Amino acid sequence: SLIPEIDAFLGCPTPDAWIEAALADQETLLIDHKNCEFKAASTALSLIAKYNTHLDLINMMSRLAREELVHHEQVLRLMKRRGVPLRPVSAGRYASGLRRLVRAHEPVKLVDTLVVGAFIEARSCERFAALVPHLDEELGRFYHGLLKSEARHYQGYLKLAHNYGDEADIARRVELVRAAEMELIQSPDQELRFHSGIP
Amino acid sequence: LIPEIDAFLGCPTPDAWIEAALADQETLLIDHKNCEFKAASTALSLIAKYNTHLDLINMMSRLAREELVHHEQVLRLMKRRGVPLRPVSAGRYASGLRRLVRAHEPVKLVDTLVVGAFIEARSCERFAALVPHLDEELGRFYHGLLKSEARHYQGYLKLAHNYGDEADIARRVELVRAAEMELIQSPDQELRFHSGIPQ
Ligand SMILES: [Ca+2]
Ligand SMILES: [Ca+2]
Ligand SMILES: [Cl-]
Ligand SMILES: [Fe+3]
Ligand SMILES: [Fe+3]
Ligand SMILES: [Fe+3]
Ligand SMILES: [Fe+3]
Ligand SMILES: [Kr]
Ligand SMILES: [Kr]
Ligand SMILES: [Kr]
Ligand SMILES: [Kr]
Ligand SMILES: [Kr]
Repeated sequence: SLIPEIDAFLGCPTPDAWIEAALADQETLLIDHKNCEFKAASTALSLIAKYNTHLDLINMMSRLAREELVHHEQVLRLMKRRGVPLRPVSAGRYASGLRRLVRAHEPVKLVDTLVVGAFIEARSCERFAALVPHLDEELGRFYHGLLKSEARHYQGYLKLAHNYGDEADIARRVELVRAAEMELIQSPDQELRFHSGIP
Repeated sequence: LIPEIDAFLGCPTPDAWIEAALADQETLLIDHKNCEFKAASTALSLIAKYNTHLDLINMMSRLAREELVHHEQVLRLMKRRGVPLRPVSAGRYASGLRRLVRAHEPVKLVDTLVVGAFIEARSCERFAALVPHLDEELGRFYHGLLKSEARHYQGYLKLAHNYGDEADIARRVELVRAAEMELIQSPDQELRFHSGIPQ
C-alpha cells in the first residue's frame, strides 16, 4: 500500500496534553510555526545545494521552497493582524532528533533524509487537524488550508524517496523513523513548540 | 534618491568579458542558474540573521520566491538546449564584496544591503550588454530579467535607507563602488556571470 494514509503512516496521534498547552499559548505556537515554514524553505534549499546534480529533487525542492515561503509570509500577516510581536524562539528538539537517525553513506543518506521529511510533513498535517476544532474561525480556516498542503508534501517527499531508493530499504527506514518520531511526540518536553512532546 | 544603473555603477561591462561569455554560453547559463539560487539562499540567510526586522523579512521572503522562479526558468532553458548539470564553482565577485562589510551593527546590515544593490545593478547592466549579441530566445529571456534586476537594485537600496543614515550609506556606496569596479575591470582566470576580464 504505497504512500499510506496519514494516521496509518504515523506511529501515534497528537496527545491531548500537547493540545491543551498549545491552546494556552497560541502566540509562541504561531511564532514557532512561522519559523517552521521558513526552516522548511531553507532545508529545501540546502538539499538543492547538497544534491545539485539530482534534477528531479532540484525542481521539486525549488517549487516546495516557494510554497513554504508563501506560508511563512501568511503566518507573518496573521501575526501582524492579531498584534503578535516577533521575538526569538529557538528551534525545538524534533527535526534534529529525527536527523540523527539519518545514515552517513550515499545514496542511502538521501533516501533517509527524504523519509524524515515525509514524517515531519505527515505530523504537521495530523497536528493541524487535531488543532482546528479548538481554534477561532480565521485561524481554523488558515490551518485547514495548510493541512491539505502538508498532505501533498508528505506524498511528495515519499514519492521522491522511492525515486532514489529500493522498496525494502525505504520500508526499513520508515519503520525506524516511525518509532523515533513517536518517542519525540509522546515523551515529555520542557518547552512548547509546534512539534514538541507533552509538557 | 535611486540613481540610474550606469550612474550607480563604477564601469561598464568590458567588451572582452562579452567576447568570452559568447564563446562559452553553457558555462554562463549554469553559473546564471547558480546565481539565481545563491540570491534566494542569501535572502533566506538575511531573514535568519535579522529575524525580528519585519520590513527586511517580508521583502526578503518575496525576493527569494522571485529568485527561485528564475532559478527554475534557467533550468528549463538548460533542459531545452542540452546543457548538462555540471558543477561550476562560485566566482570571486560576491565574496570579494562581502569582505568589505563591517562586523558591527546596525552598520553591518546597511553594508550588506548596499552590496546587494551593487550585485543586482551589475546583473541588470550586464544582461543588457549581452541581449543584443544572443539568439532570439536567450535575448528575450535575458531582456525580461532586466526589469526585475533593476527593481531588486531599487529594493535593496531603499531598504538600506530604511536602516541608515544618508551620509553613512553614501560613504558605504562610494567604497563598494570602488571595489566592485576593481572586481569587474581586473583580470580573472575563470568565466562567470560576474567574472573580471579574461587572462
Ligand atoms: Ca558609471
Ligand atoms: Ca551537450
Ligand atoms: Cl512564488
Ligand atoms: Fe508549509
Ligand atoms: Fe509543508
Ligand atoms: Fe534573479
Ligand atoms: Fe535579482
Ligand atoms: Kr495557533
Ligand atoms: Kr504550526
Ligand atoms: Kr508547521
Ligand atoms: Kr548565456
Ligand atoms: Kr546572473
